[PDB]
Amino acid sequence: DIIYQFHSFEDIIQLSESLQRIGITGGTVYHYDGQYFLSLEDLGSHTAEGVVAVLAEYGNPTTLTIYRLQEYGKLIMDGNAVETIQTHF
Repeated sequence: DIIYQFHSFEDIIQLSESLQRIGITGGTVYHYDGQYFLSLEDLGSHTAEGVVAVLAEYGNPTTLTIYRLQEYGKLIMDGNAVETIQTHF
């Protein structure tokens, strides 16, 4: 139920380090309306407040739906965002 918008894709790269730190190796990155969005489905051993709290350090909440993002946004990384990023950066 989690989707954050991000100022730049770099905030997602940076975020990725923290998410990987906390065992969250997934994530789905969308590009929509000139912004990047991350959607997380599995929070690992973590709560929503936990992961969101860290999400907020890197991005801002969005009122978007995953529907809006999946039918109208660009799918950059499906379900392996963090590991794809961490596996490069």
